[PDB]
Amino acid sequence: SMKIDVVTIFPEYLQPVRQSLPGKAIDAGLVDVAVHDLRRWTHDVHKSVDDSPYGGGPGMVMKPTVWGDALDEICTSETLLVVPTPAGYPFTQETAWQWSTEDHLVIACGRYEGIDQRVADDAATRMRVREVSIGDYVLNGGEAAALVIIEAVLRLVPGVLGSLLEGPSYTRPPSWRGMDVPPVLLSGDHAKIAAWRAEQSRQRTIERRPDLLGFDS
Amino acid sequence: SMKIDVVTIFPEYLQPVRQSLPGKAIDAGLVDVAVHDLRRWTHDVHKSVDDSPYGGGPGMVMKPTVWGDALDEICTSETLLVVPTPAGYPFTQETAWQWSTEDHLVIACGRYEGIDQRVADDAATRMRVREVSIGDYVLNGGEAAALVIIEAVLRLVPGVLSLLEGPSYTRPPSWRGMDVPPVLLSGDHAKIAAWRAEQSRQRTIERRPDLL
Ligand SMILES: Nc1cc(-c2cccs2)n[nH]1
Ligand SMILES: Nc1cc(-c2cccs2)n[nH]1
Repeated sequence: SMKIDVVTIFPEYLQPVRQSLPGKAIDAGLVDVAVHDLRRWTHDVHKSVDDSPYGGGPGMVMKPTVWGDALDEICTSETLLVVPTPAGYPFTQETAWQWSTEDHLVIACGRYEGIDQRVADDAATRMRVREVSIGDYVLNGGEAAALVIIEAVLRLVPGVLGSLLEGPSYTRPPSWRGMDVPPVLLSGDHAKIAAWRAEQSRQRTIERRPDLLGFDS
Repeated sequence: SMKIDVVTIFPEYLQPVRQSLPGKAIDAGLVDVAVHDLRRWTHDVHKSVDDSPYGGGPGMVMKPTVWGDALDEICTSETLLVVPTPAGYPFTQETAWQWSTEDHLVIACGRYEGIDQRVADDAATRMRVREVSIGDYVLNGGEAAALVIIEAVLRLVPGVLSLLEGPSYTRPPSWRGMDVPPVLLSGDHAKIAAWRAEQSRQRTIERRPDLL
């Protein structure tokens, strides 16, 4: 059993976690996902979670005080605190395997132009903290990244069932709009099919992801 | 104006991003995001969307006859067909910028084992098709990837939504024994810029040496 807490100023945005694979994991009791409104830990009437940056620059920064109070309540020393950010360490399949073994993930979703760095620095004095990027593009907030991380991790947890690129796949009918399934796939020859598939995999990889094979671009 | 159509067997997945669109943008007709249940285009009483893979193996492959009908109805010659797949070309910020000026994106969400490759191959004879990955990890389905692509693209459309950035700070100046770096309070803005550049350099070396 795993616990995932998500902290966000847009809790309704995390509703998709109830769909598809994460939803099935929740229904099967293999994970408990709880979503928390960060504004619950404010004390002013405006419920302000952001302020202008020290040193200048555009936009706003999330205040450390509100985050600190929230994480104080939700986290323990055993918690793995996950903070999505474009400036993070890369989240990869290896990360997903690693986090699939964790008892408690807390995902802190940032908005505006980022979270005051002292939040992560303070948390690291009590627990493990991982600032991570899910890809080289910029989101509007950490919530979509949270959904990506949760799905990539949960599909690996024991009980939710259990390199190179996969090549093309096909199913019935064997001919469609004048396009035929590769004959080898219809031949029933396991060795020849395995060989064709291995080849298609390496060919797609050099075209789409040459970096995976140690080439430029 | 941009139109985005998403096709999925989990249409409820995309409802929060639809609701997040500012009313002013919709009213001005700058953006429209529509979601379609793939099962609308199934042929049988069981509403089948997938079938066993040719050549054997685990899992299921999504049916070309169903996807073919759905894309026939939804796409036009002007469409950029986006197909999230773990085996895709990398989706990056450059991609997001390119797609932000498109008139019509259609995103086909499928299971990770794939859509029959003839769907993309056939579509590519009539429109532009882009098979893309959003990172080096595997999801079970394309819906989360669709959410990421929609967000990254629409925040670059006006009025809708190198080195790493270094740390940011705001009030209070001291918190839990940690002070904001005094240089940021110095009023020496050339020095602040130099300090930030060094912070960015160090952070990039530590977290993303690949970028250097
Ligand atoms: N990889 C990545 C993370 C993010 C964000 C996290 C929080 C706000 S934006 N964008 N792209
Ligand atoms: N980067 C990436 C894409 C995916 C998908 C899985 C299923 C459809 S798209 N996983 N990882």
